[PDB]
Formats: sequence, C-alpha cells, structure tokens
Amino acid sequence: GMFLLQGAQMLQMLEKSLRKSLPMSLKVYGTVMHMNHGNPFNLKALVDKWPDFQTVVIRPQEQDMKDDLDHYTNTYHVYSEDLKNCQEFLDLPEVINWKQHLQIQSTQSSLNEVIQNLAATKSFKVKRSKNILYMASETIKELTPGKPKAIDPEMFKLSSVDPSHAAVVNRFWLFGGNERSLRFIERCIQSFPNFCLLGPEGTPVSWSLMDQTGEMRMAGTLPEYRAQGLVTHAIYQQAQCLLKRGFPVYSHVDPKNQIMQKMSQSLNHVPMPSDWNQWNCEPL
Repeated sequence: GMFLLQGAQMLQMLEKSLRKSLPMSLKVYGTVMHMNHGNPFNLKALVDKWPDFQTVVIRPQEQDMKDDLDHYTNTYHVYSEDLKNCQEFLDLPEVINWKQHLQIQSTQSSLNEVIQNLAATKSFKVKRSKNILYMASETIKELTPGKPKAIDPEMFKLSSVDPSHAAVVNRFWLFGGNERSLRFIERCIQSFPNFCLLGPEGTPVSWSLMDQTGEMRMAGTLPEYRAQGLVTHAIYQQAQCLLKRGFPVYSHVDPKNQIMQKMSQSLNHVPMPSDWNQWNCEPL
C-alpha cells in the first residue's frame, strides 16, 4: 500500500519504531527526529502499511522540487525490512520521481540491489557514494547497546556560522562549490545547529554543520588554517550540543581520509557495521 503519515502522533510512532532498527535505520531515524522538531525542510513520511510498515521513505514536497537538476533538494531517505517490498514501494510514482536528478540516502547498504534493479526498470543511471559510518560512543550506549587537543583561546573563539558566511563553507565543500549547493548550505545553517572556530580576525576558520537528517555534515577549514586540528574543535562542540539536546551524534568519513578517521577515533566516534550511502540518480 501507500500511506502518508499526518500529525505528531504518527510521526512520533514512526520515530519510536525506527529506534528498534538502529544503526541501519539511522539515516531515516535522524530525519524523522527533525520532522518532529518543526520539520524545517517541509518533508513527508510515506510507508507501505501502518502501523506495521515494511518500507519507509522520507521525501520532499513536489512543489518545492521544481528544479529537476537540484539533487540537493531532491533527496529521499529510505529504510526497509523487506527488499522485495522496498522495490515495489519505490516503483510507485507518488513515492519517488525518477525523472529528476536525485539523491537517495540510507545507512542500509542492502538497498543497493533495489536501486540497481529500479535503474533497469525506471530508465536512470546511478553513482553510489559509500563512506564509513561513525557514531559517538555516547549515542551507541543509549540507542544500540574524548577531547580536542588544546588551542590558544586568545587566537580562536567558538561561535556559530552566520548565514552571511555560508559562502565560505560552500567554497570548500568538495560536493558543493556551486549555487544550488550554496542554497542547501544556507538552509542547513538557518535550520540546524552549527559550530565554528573564529580566527584572530573574527571570521570562521573551521566549521561543523548539520543537515535535515541530523547528521554532522560539511566540516571544513580555511586552507591557511589546515593541519592545526581546528576542525576537531568544531565537530567536538557540535557533538556535545547534540548529546545535550538528545539527538544522535553521527557522521561519515571517506575511507581514503585517514586524518578524519584519526580525528573521529580521538573523539571516541566508532565506525559502525552499517555503511553510509548516497545513490546519485539521474535519467538516461
């Protein structure tokens, strides 16, 4: 079937049900937690059956998805208990619009075969980004049962990124650098907590953001400030505020990037048995 969840009662039930499938449901779980805190990205939760769903999809509003090329906006979050059920659900045109450039995100790598099967029936091609999934030790103990190196406090001050400095984050985001990606960063900075270290001139020199899934995202440093462990400070603070607000602390790292794996380990972030995945889909 296909059901659109409506109202806090249903969205809170969905959040609680997904808690039982962490960490593989984490990408969806974090997204639903933010829908339950004002739904700033105007998303909707779809399931194949209620209350005992097999497949959940979080998707944006059709009339916000006016630009077929805006894969940052055209993002879907998926978790499924039954791969055949998932393929039948994602085949429904009200669930996913495969005619656009889009992103599917999940911490469930087994969805790869569902997406490859639908690429063959829905006339799209796929490029998969697979990264290591980290979670804070503290989040692991609560949901699925560590400090930075000292820097000079006269040199660096903790703050948050002003929306007027989105451009710097976007400038150094290696999956961004363009206008559509800037607009996505601006929505993340407007909607969700973020931390930066200000340099001696009072502008952001390192930063940690969050997106609509609750994941820590888009960490970076000004080139002149690299190799000083400054991003560790921004991510540590971001993580501390998430813990305090009762949200999961999670992130991902490219297997190539040993500096960010080491930094993750230094903050007691643990690599998980689930992977981080983004399937970039566009029509043939």
